[PDB]
Amino acid sequence: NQIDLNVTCRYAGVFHVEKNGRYSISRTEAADLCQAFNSTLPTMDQMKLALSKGFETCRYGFIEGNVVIPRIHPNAICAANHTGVYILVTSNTSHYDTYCFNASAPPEEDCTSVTDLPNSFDGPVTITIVNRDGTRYSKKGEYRTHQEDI
Ligand SMILES: c1ccc2c(c1)CCNC2
Repeated sequence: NQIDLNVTCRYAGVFHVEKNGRYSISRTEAADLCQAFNSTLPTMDQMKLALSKGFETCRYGFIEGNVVIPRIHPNAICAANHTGVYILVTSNTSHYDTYCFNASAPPEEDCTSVTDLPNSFDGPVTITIVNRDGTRYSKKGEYRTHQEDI
Protein backbone atom coordinates (compact mmCIF):
# COMPACT_ATOMS: atom_id res chain seq x y z
CA ASN A 1 0.00 0.00 0.00
CA GLN A 2 2.57 2.52 -1.30
CA ILE A 3 2.69 5.56 -3.62
CA ASP A 4 5.79 7.47 -4.72
CA LEU A 5 5.36 11.08 -5.79
CA ASN A 6 8.32 12.43 -7.76
CA VAL A 7 8.37 16.20 -7.50
CA THR A 8 10.36 18.87 -9.24
CA CYS A 9 11.75 22.28 -8.46
CA ARG A 10 9.10 24.99 -8.25
CA TYR A 11 9.07 27.81 -10.77
CA ALA A 12 6.87 30.73 -9.78
CA GLY A 13 5.03 28.17 -7.61
CA VAL A 14 4.45 25.64 -10.40
CA PHE A 15 5.91 22.10 -10.16
CA HIS A 16 5.54 18.71 -11.82
CA VAL A 17 4.42 15.55 -9.99
CA GLU A 18 4.80 12.01 -11.41
CA LYS A 19 2.97 9.20 -9.53
CA ASN A 20 5.11 6.01 -9.34
CA GLY A 21 7.31 7.16 -12.21
CA ARG A 22 4.71 6.40 -14.89
CA TYR A 23 1.74 8.18 -16.52
CA SER A 24 -0.95 7.19 -14.03
CA ILE A 25 -2.96 10.13 -12.80
CA SER A 26 -6.54 10.93 -13.87
CA ARG A 27 -7.91 14.47 -14.01
CA THR A 28 -9.82 13.86 -10.72
CA GLU A 29 -6.80 12.36 -8.98
CA ALA A 30 -4.71 15.29 -10.23
CA ALA A 31 -6.91 17.85 -8.48
CA ASP A 32 -6.82 15.77 -5.25
CA LEU A 33 -3.08 15.41 -5.44
CA CYS A 34 -2.55 19.14 -5.82
CA GLN A 35 -5.01 19.75 -2.96
CA ALA A 36 -2.79 17.52 -0.77
CA PHE A 37 0.15 19.83 -1.54
CA ASN A 38 -2.02 22.87 -0.58
CA SER A 39 -1.87 23.62 -4.29
CA THR A 40 -4.22 23.91 -7.28
CA LEU A 41 -3.91 22.90 -10.92
CA PRO A 42 -2.11 25.75 -12.64
CA THR A 43 -3.85 28.07 -15.04
CA MET A 44 -2.35 28.54 -18.47
CA ASP A 45 -1.09 32.01 -17.43
CA GLN A 46 0.54 30.58 -14.28
CA MET A 47 2.22 27.94 -16.38
CA LYS A 48 3.49 30.50 -18.93
CA LEU A 49 5.05 32.56 -16.11
CA ALA A 50 6.68 29.39 -14.72
CA LEU A 51 8.09 28.66 -18.15
CA SER A 52 9.57 32.16 -18.32
CA LYS A 53 11.41 31.48 -14.99
CA GLY A 54 13.04 28.33 -16.32
CA PHE A 55 10.46 25.54 -16.01
CA GLU A 56 10.49 22.73 -18.54
CA THR A 57 9.78 18.99 -18.47
CA CYS A 58 9.48 16.19 -21.01
CA ARG A 59 6.17 14.90 -19.61
CA TYR A 60 2.51 15.46 -20.35
CA GLY A 61 0.59 16.67 -17.34
CA PHE A 62 -2.69 18.27 -16.33
CA ILE A 63 -3.18 21.94 -15.82
CA GLU A 64 -6.63 23.59 -15.40
CA GLY A 65 -8.45 22.78 -18.65
CA ASN A 66 -5.69 21.10 -20.72
CA VAL A 67 -2.78 18.61 -20.77
CA VAL A 68 0.56 20.29 -21.53
CA ILE A 69 4.37 20.08 -21.63
CA PRO A 70 6.36 23.27 -20.87
CA ARG A 71 9.39 23.44 -23.17
CA ILE A 72 12.26 25.89 -23.17
CA HIS A 73 14.72 24.04 -25.46
CA PRO A 74 13.59 22.30 -28.66
CA ASN A 75 14.04 18.54 -28.31
CA ALA A 76 12.84 16.10 -30.95
CA ILE A 77 11.66 13.53 -28.38
CA CYS A 78 9.87 16.12 -26.17
CA ALA A 79 6.67 17.68 -27.52
CA ALA A 80 7.95 17.14 -31.10
CA ASN A 81 10.60 19.95 -31.01
CA HIS A 82 8.15 22.62 -29.82
CA THR A 83 8.99 25.42 -27.40
CA GLY A 84 6.51 27.26 -25.17
CA VAL A 85 3.64 25.62 -23.38
CA TYR A 86 2.86 22.70 -25.74
CA ILE A 87 -0.80 21.68 -25.62
CA LEU A 88 -1.77 18.05 -26.23
CA VAL A 89 -4.48 18.12 -28.87
CA THR A 90 -5.21 14.49 -29.79
CA SER A 91 -4.94 11.48 -27.49
CA ASN A 92 -6.97 8.37 -26.91
CA THR A 93 -6.15 8.18 -23.22
CA SER A 94 -6.92 9.85 -19.94
CA HIS A 95 -3.98 9.35 -17.56
CA TYR A 96 -0.94 11.62 -17.35
CA ASP A 97 1.30 13.33 -14.79
CA THR A 98 0.11 16.53 -13.15
CA TYR A 99 1.32 20.05 -12.62
CA CYS A 100 0.51 21.87 -9.39
CA PHE A 101 0.68 25.48 -8.26
CA ASN A 102 1.49 26.62 -4.73
CA ALA A 103 1.01 30.33 -4.20
CA SER A 104 3.22 30.38 -1.07
CA ALA A 105 6.30 29.21 -2.99
CA PRO A 106 9.14 31.64 -3.99
CA PRO A 107 8.58 33.85 -7.08
CA GLU A 108 11.30 32.36 -9.27
CA GLU A 109 13.22 29.03 -9.17
CA ASP A 110 13.03 27.07 -5.92
CA CYS A 111 15.09 23.89 -6.07
CA THR A 112 14.99 23.16 -2.39
CA SER A 113 13.53 19.84 -1.38
CA VAL A 114 9.87 19.22 -0.68
CA THR A 115 9.60 17.67 2.78
CA ASP A 116 5.88 17.34 3.49
CA LEU A 117 2.49 16.60 1.98
CA PRO A 118 0.83 19.18 4.26
CA ASN A 119 -2.80 18.59 3.40
CA SER A 120 -3.04 14.79 3.03
CA PHE A 121 -5.69 13.23 5.20
CA ASP A 122 -5.78 10.20 7.45
CA GLY A 123 -5.29 6.92 5.55
CA PRO A 124 -3.52 3.58 5.11
CA VAL A 125 -1.14 4.40 2.24
CA THR A 126 2.56 4.92 2.72
CA ILE A 127 3.13 8.06 0.61
CA THR A 128 6.68 9.00 -0.25
CA ILE A 129 7.77 12.38 -1.62
CA VAL A 130 10.82 11.82 -3.80
CA ASN A 131 12.92 14.82 -4.79
CA ARG A 132 15.23 14.88 -7.80
CA ASP A 133 18.29 14.86 -5.48
CA GLY A 134 16.95 11.68 -3.89
CA THR A 135 15.93 13.08 -0.55
CA ARG A 136 12.68 11.53 0.65
CA TYR A 137 9.86 12.10 3.05
CA SER A 138 7.25 9.49 3.88
CA LYS A 139 3.99 9.61 5.76
CA LYS A 140 0.97 7.38 6.13
CA GLY A 141 -2.17 8.93 4.69
CA GLU A 142 -4.43 9.30 1.66
CA TYR A 143 -5.27 12.09 -0.81
CA ARG A 144 -7.72 10.45 -3.28
CA THR A 145 -11.35 11.42 -2.70
CA HIS A 146 -12.89 9.78 -5.81
CA GLN A 147 -13.67 6.03 -5.56
CA GLU A 148 -13.01 5.61 -9.32
CA ASP A 149 -9.38 6.49 -8.53
CA ILE A 150 -8.65 4.03 -5.72
C1 LIG B 1 11.94 13.66 -8.78
C2 LIG B 1 12.35 12.32 -8.69
C3 LIG B 1 12.45 11.54 -9.85
C4 LIG B 1 12.12 12.09 -11.11
C5 LIG B 1 11.70 13.44 -11.19
C6 LIG B 1 11.62 14.19 -10.03
C7 LIG B 1 11.36 14.08 -12.40
C8 LIG B 1 11.57 13.19 -13.65
N1 LIG B 1 11.36 11.76 -13.37
C9 LIG B 1 12.23 11.30 -12.28
